[PDB]
Amino acid sequence: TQSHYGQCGGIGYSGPTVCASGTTCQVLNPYYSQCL
Repeated sequence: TQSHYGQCGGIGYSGPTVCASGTTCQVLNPYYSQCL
């Protein structure tokens, strides 16, 4: 799982995309998605 302000997605990312409870995944740009 990811933590708050954690990268859940974004090109080049090869990690889990599930944000910690209480948060959600938010695409920042086509190369980064933060969890807020």
